[PDB]
Amino acid sequence: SEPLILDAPNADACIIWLHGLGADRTDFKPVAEALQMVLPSTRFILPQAPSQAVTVNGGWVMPSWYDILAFSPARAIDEDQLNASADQVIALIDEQRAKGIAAERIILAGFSQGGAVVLHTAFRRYAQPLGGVLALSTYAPTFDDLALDERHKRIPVLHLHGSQDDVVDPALGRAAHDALQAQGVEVGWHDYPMGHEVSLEEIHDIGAWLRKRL
Repeated sequence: SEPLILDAPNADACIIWLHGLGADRTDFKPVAEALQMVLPSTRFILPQAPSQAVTVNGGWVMPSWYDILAFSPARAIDEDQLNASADQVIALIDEQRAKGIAAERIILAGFSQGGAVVLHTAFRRYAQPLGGVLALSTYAPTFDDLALDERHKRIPVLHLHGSQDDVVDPALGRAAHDALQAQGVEVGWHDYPMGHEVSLEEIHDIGAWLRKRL
């Protein structure tokens, strides 16, 4: 399926938001529309993860950005599929730049599995530094090989997590934040008394963070 696209009048920025394991591209549409109120000239692109087999679940096929081989180590993933997903994101970024949107005004966002993809895209693969990353209830298994040059250190990041998350451990979420911090990246952290989900308070905080950068 193609990406859901929420255009904006005279769009001068773009947010590419990825859903989590097994979800649908429409999952974050209400979130995107809420944020468009905050950012009236920002376009939102919500891609759909392809349906593939997910080992850790019994091999069943469902929307997945990359195969997860075990519950532990979190690092046990199919990195080739992860890179294919990262390439799908890079293709969307390339398209927006070709349309005139500055790279500095393209921000990636992801919830859980989708968050691991955007963190990987921005900090391990895409050469041109982006305007920022939103990482919700997620983790970054490939940050074990994080090796930033000065230009990528300029990418701001906001990490969000439910302190009661029973799917992605808040500690794995903090570990991604800590790895970037250790490498000179400007990072923010906000947790909430909730589980593996999204809350309106969380969306208000994200809007304020974005308003400061767009």
